[PDB]
Amino acid sequence: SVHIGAEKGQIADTVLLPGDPLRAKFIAETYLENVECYNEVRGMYGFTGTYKGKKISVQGTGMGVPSISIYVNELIQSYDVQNLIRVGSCGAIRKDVKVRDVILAMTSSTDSQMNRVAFGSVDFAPCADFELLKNAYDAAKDKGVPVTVGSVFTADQFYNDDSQIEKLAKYGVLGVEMETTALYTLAAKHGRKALSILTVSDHVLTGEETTAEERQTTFHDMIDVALHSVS
Amino acid sequence: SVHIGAEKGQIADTVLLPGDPLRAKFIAETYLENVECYNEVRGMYGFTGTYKGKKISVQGTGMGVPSISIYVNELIQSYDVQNLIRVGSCGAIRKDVKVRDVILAMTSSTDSQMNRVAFGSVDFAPCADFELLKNAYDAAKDKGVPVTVGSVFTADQFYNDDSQIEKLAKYGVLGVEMETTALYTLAAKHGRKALSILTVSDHVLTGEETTAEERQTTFHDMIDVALHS
Amino acid sequence: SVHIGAEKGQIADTVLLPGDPLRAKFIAETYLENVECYNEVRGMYGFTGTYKGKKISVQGTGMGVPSISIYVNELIQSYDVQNLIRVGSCGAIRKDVKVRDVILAMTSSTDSQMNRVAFGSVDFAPCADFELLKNAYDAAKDKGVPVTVGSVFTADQFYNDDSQIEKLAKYGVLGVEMETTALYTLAAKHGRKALSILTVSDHVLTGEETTAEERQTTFHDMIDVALHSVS
Amino acid sequence: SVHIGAEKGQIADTVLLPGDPLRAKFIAETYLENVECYNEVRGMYGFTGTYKGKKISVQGTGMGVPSISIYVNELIQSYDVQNLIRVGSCGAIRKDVKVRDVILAMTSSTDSQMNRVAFGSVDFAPCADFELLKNAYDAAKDKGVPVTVGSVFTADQFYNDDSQIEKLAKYGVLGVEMETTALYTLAAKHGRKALSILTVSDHVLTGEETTAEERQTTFHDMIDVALHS
Amino acid sequence: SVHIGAEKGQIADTVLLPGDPLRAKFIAETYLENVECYNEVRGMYGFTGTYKGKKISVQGTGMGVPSISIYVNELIQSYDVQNLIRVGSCGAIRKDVKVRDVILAMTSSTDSQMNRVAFGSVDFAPCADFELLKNAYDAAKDKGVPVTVGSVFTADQFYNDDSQIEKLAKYGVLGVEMETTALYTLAAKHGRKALSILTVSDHVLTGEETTAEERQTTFHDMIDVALHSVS
Amino acid sequence: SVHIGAEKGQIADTVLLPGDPLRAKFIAETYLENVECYNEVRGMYGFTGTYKGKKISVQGTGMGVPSISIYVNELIQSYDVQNLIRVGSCGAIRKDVKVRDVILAMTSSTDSQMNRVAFGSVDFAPCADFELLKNAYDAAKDKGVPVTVGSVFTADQFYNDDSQIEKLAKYGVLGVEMETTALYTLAAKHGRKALSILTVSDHVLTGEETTAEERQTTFHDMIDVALHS
Ligand SMILES: Nc1nc(F)nc2c1ncn2[C@@H]1O[C@H](CO)[C@@H](O)[C@H]1O
Ligand SMILES: Nc1nc(F)nc2c1ncn2[C@@H]1O[C@H](CO)[C@@H](O)[C@H]1O
Ligand SMILES: Nc1nc(F)nc2c1ncn2[C@@H]1O[C@H](CO)[C@@H](O)[C@H]1O
Ligand SMILES: Nc1nc(F)nc2c1ncn2[C@@H]1O[C@H](CO)[C@@H](O)[C@H]1O
Ligand SMILES: Nc1nc(F)nc2c1ncn2[C@@H]1O[C@H](CO)[C@@H](O)[C@H]1O
Ligand SMILES: Nc1nc(F)nc2c1ncn2[C@@H]1O[C@H](CO)[C@@H](O)[C@H]1O
Repeated sequence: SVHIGAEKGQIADTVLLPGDPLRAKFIAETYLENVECYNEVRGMYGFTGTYKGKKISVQGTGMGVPSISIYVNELIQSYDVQNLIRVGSCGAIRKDVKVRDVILAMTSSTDSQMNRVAFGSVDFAPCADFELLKNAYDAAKDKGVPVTVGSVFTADQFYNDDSQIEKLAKYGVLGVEMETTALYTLAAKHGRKALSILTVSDHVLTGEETTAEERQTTFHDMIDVALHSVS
Repeated sequence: SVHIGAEKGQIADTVLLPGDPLRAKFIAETYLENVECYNEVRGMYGFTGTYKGKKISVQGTGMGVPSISIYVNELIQSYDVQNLIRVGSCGAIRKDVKVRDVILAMTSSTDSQMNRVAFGSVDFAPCADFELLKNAYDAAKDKGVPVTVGSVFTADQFYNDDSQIEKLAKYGVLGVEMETTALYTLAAKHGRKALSILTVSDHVLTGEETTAEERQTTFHDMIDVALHS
Repeated sequence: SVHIGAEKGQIADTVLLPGDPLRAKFIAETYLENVECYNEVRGMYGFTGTYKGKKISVQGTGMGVPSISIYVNELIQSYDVQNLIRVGSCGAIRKDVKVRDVILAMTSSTDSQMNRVAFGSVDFAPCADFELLKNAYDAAKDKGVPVTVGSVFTADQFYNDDSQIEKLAKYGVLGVEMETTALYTLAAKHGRKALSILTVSDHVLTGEETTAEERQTTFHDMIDVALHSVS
Repeated sequence: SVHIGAEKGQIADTVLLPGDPLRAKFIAETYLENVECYNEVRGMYGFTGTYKGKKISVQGTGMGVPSISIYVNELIQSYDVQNLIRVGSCGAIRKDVKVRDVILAMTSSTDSQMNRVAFGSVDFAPCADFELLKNAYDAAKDKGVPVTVGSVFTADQFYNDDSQIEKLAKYGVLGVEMETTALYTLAAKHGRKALSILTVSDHVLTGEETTAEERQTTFHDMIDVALHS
Repeated sequence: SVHIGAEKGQIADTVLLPGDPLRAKFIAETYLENVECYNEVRGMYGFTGTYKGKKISVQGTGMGVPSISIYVNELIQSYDVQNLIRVGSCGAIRKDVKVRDVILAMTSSTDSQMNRVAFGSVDFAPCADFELLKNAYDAAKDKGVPVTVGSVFTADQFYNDDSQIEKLAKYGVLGVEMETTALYTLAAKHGRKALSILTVSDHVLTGEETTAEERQTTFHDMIDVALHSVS
Repeated sequence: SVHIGAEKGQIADTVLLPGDPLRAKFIAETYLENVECYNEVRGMYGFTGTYKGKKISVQGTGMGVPSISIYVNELIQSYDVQNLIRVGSCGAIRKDVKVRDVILAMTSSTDSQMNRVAFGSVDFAPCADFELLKNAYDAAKDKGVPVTVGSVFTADQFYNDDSQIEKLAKYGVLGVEMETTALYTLAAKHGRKALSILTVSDHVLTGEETTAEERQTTFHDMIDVALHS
């Protein structure tokens, strides 16, 4: 394909999709065996290894709906990827989402226009694949990793002047990131399975920041949950 | 309250919400013990009885977003209802939705302006309360009731000359009905729990019908699942 | 049809369309002779009688644009109904609309999306059928029943957080209910005649409520006017 | 005011509003006595004369919503005009609108953003002042001038590559022109009375023309009706 | 055509398009030789003369997007006009646009719906023809006529209640008039060349008015620049 | 700042903004002397060096409006960057855009909601800083680098099932890419100067490719022009 430099076969059925190519590299080297770099196009790294003798690829997506839209589409159409699990971070916008919680996005809201372009007068609500979602839930509970399930917001603009997250906070929406809507929409469009697992980077509404050691513990929890979600 | 004739204490914490008031009476009379009809205003009946020791209210909502919104707001605001579970039907829009599958809605797309009216340039995806959803999932699996989880479309025009269900089918959307988005949006706004459980009434894009026997079977399943959410 | 349980012929040319099925029953029993219930589907009652030896049906519509849209469509497509007269109540939003006035809606505004779904960049303005409107006007004046003619608003949400009725009040709009737009739009679409006759339930903008005896006198006036509108 | 060169008292309570300033002079000179041209700014002429004892002003508005809006705002705000009656033409979009029918607009649909700019997610249906409308109806019937009442479409692009008049015809809409929604929306905002009276210039969807004799006849009818509203 | 009363040939390749028909007449009589009126339809005058022995027409457009849209379309489709240069005035909305500056509109913003009707979910940005724009720039600098290049706003409503020019002022937008968007969009649509040259009528945001003698000097500068823009 | 690891003073007044960070390193290493990589956060590299006595920073932005917006906001807000010039490629959508033509964007249309989110019912046309544009034009003409000036389309879906480039081609639009509107809108908001210079990567509506030799040639041209804006 155009944005991915793999050959036939270099990419597994199941892909983790972190935002940051350097987290992709870090995840591949830390949790996966017999690792290969199959893509260095644009510095957006893709690696394939094995976890408990199952093939698993890890492809950085970049930030924003357009970036992930390109890689999801090309992972699906050109490499027949079946399961797409995003593993990133979001900004918590409610007091009750706690800094160690691992979030499983059931659906996403958005101020992207990608779906108004498609459906016009329809509000399209992207849906996670429940099968994936459920395995991710049970893998969390099993170990007793704390976990929260609900909706997120897919922002188009990180530094938003007209930010309505204060309203979305009052409808139960959990946090803001910039990718989920695009993942779920394209996955669904193509008959593939998708889920987003998010850790809390900060609390947006009180400025309050997570420490580097909490972030590091929840990240581990996230990747680990993810790794037992398929089947 | 303006559309519900009940006093304090007549309405349960937990309320089932069929569209049809005669299905509400049906549910109340068949499955609940010690039943009182608490509302006859507009012939939109509501009943309260008990099921395994626990008060369960059953309330007709009528058809469409505006209608269910009036009832859900009043149930929430005037009667401090905590759990709101819609039990109804929907037109299957995909072949892999089979006539017997009980659907649980994670979320719902809509052509309703209700949320654009609230949010401007945000698409608000309404969300089911996951605990209720999991409980309903668990209860279906525990009995072996066939169950599919995913999304519906909450339509405003049952008869839609510019229907976009042909495209919504291509994005995974399971079926079409007329209330869910209202219920899920208003429940969350007021910090209450909501879930929609739905049986198939027809296959819309093959026009094809489900028999009265299939519907009776699937409607029972749907009640028995609900009663354990 | 699907939502109406009549046979061929049980429904007249002319239908009154009140919101409340129990007002449908009350109207049928009070003003009409030789009454039959032809529909009990969903508790949404339809009756047919005769008034001064002319056939007239009365079908509850339910509340909101979707509910009425279903019954209007099925009254038109499956029973070839020619005249559709809605007879309900609205909330008065201007001081100069008085509690005894019977309102004849010439057009309606709306925050329903039913017409943006249809026309997109077009603002569609539903229009009453003037012939009906005029007969309704002359039947009012004739008796000296007080009557006001103008536009209404068809709300989607009864308990609206973002309510703009304060602005619509400054453009001359008379009151808010939840059905007119849908009636006029579908009627027009199918080449049928439509009109909405409304009584004032309350004044929305000062909380001020009508008494049960005023409501009862204007309701009579409304139905009576309606009953002499066709031809 | 910025676009009208008149002093206090030169402009009537009642003002006719043709699109074309040469039709304004035509109306003023043919039907009114004791006529003064009160405005020549931008060659958009306005005249005042008398008809049966009563001052009648006649003012060109130009073409389009933006144009008529400037004039109508200024007539209202600077000159306390009470009655504003547009007299013009429109393209018939339906077969049952005949070339001789004088149209009175109850309301108007539009592709103009003017009202969405004011109201967000509301469709504002502009409304005619019913008294003026009834008076014009009565005057047409009293003489036997053929008259049709219903809705028009106020377009922004006379030449519209994405024209939706084919669909608006299916919803009853009688004809297409370019001002009415502006007039009806601004009149009501400021608590004044407005009405549009319109003759047919062509049948747009059969392309077909009306003869110069038909138009002259229908234009006279239209004036004589107006002069009694 | 319908709104223009010329014959074959009466209109030149290049047209000046002022808002005011009486400015069209004034421009024709003051700067052009061997003048003919070729259109008096609607009092919207069109004249053709010669400037330094080149043919040039001057056609009043009227005010607002619809008015100019009609004449541009008919100048293009029925008279094969190649270059369309608008020569009007705008309201300056930033302090740094000065009362003698001649503005060359590179692009326009708008609250007209003409382009949302066409493209829907697309924001269409009309573009000036650079060739014209560049000649107009060089003709200004050459003489040392002071000149500013940027974007304008094409208002639909002169007396706007919900006016957002305070926001457009913060994005660098220079001034407001009511025609440019329509000109550039139709010109572009048909493969023709277009540019808008504007003088400052007032400063909108401080009420501050230009004097009748400044207006008269910049108007001269505008027409003169325009007259050396083609080729 | 959150996405750029630079200290005070490491970033130039003037910053080139290719989409691809490996093209950023390429630009920095080939054309600049005395080069330091000031950022490796997210592997979105930024370099600073000198070109004819003058600091020039080169910064990867990634793909899409959201991505370039983060970088441009931070470059502006945290590093007081004055000149922001995007150097990249775009799919030619018209036949009269030839493979060698260097495009300068006057403006950009978009399907991005970013500006509707800011402005409601206004279409905001983002504008290039004309001085930068003229300077780039002049530098292209001074060398005889083929140059076309006009508009692009800033897309959000590279793969767009409901693509409207077939219509945008008919209105003059030269090519399609994914950043420009963000850059031009954010630069102007904060009173800084911006310009987009773009080479052709393919002809989208004839599907047809440009050879690796053509792209290398046009990419060099594009850099050499930029370096004199
Ligand atoms: N508070 C936050 N707000 C937004 F809009 N995005 C956040 C936030 N925290 C983390 N992210 C994730 O990190 C990247 C942006 O830095 C994006 O890739 C995004 O997914
Ligand atoms: N095929 C169907 N399409 C739509 F739009 N709604 C359906 C369908 N089947 C059942 N329903 C549900 O029943 C009521 C409609 O009679 C509505 O309340 C709706 O919820
Ligand atoms: N103040 C009011 N506001 C709204 F939105 N609707 C009103 C009001 N008063 C009466 N109605 C009519 O009564 C029913 C809703 O109770 C609906 O059927 C509606 O037609
Ligand atoms: N067929 C027609 N279509 C449209 F859109 N407008 C029409 C038509 N006929 C007459 N008009 C009226 O006359 C002027 C247009 O020349 C406009 O002012 C308009 O009001
Ligand atoms: N301040 C201003 N605001 C707006 F909206 N338009 C202005 C302004 N100044 C001059 N114009 C130009 O003059 C005419 C309107 O009087 C229109 O033709 C328009 O082009
Ligand atoms: N044909 C093309 N279509 C679109 F939408 N974008 C294009 C194209 N060619 C190059 N680009 C630019 O390169 C990146 C996409 O790989 C994006 O950053 C984009 O700017």
